[PDB]
Amino acid sequence: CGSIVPRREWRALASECRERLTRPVRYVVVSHTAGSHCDTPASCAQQAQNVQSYHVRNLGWCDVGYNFLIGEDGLVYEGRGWNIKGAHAGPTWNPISIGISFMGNYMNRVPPPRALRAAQNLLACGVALGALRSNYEVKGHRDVQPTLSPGDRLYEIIQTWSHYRA
Amino acid sequence: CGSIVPRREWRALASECRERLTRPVRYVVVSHTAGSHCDTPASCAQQAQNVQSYHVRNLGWCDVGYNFLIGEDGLVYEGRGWNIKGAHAGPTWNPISIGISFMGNYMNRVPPPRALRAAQNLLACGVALGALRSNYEVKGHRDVQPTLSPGDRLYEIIQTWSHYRA
Ligand SMILES: [Cl-]
Repeated sequence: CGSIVPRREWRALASECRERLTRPVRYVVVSHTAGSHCDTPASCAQQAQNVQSYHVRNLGWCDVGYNFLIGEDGLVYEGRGWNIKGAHAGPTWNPISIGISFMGNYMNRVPPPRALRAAQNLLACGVALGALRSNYEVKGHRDVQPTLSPGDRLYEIIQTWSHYRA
Repeated sequence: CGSIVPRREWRALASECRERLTRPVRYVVVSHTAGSHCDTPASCAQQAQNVQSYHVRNLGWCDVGYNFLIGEDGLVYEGRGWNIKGAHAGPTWNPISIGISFMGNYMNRVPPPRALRAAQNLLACGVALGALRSNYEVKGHRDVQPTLSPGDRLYEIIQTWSHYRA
């Protein structure tokens, strides 16, 4: 639908998450992982594994906190997906939003156009299959939480999206 | 609809092609390039460049022969696009079909799943866009010309596709 790398394909741990999103979801929060960057399918599968591993092993979460991840390889990586409440924007925003995270620190870098396309494609695919509302609003992670996520450069770009609302 | 690496991004020569297809197109013909494979955006852009180079510079065509190329990087590379007649299946099929080529040789190799997902998603976007019929039919290159394209491993795969008609 949006050429999503399925969890099994990036060697993900089984989720234990039970809490469900009330589709059709109104909000999208854009974060960065503030993790390593990756620009090949091989490297970006490993980074998704690395991110999930911190969340599950270290923070003791039911799964990677993000609904989806974006690599500089220009592929979307399935996280908790369309139906399961995320852990990415704190308790107010988690239950009423889909969290997508660009894999990297984008304070002093931009994602490549292909990473940006993958995210816009993902969200359309969201609306297409009825997971996101037609009129969904995109928010920066820093617009709902005290953080520099998604990074100054990435935040500047998402500000220009037709669906962005400060 | 969907994510596609635009011509400018893989540094395509300007097309000189003028003949248009009639929407909606009924047939998709799946080929392999029988060339080098690539599994990173950087290598797959270069490879799209190399295929265009052979077609334009050596064969004397107006553009890369295919409507779209599939990389093992999991990205779709824009060729002639949805509206412009290609040069991939000969004078009887070129006027009535969309030509998509997997970059590589699939005689012994199967394309990775992300290359296969990129291909199927592209076709759904063609239907979404009105470029392809809802009831479009998928052909192997070898079903419409005397060739080994799209290679035995890939051919075996596209025969499993819901829209595949020998
Ligand atoms: Cl938790």
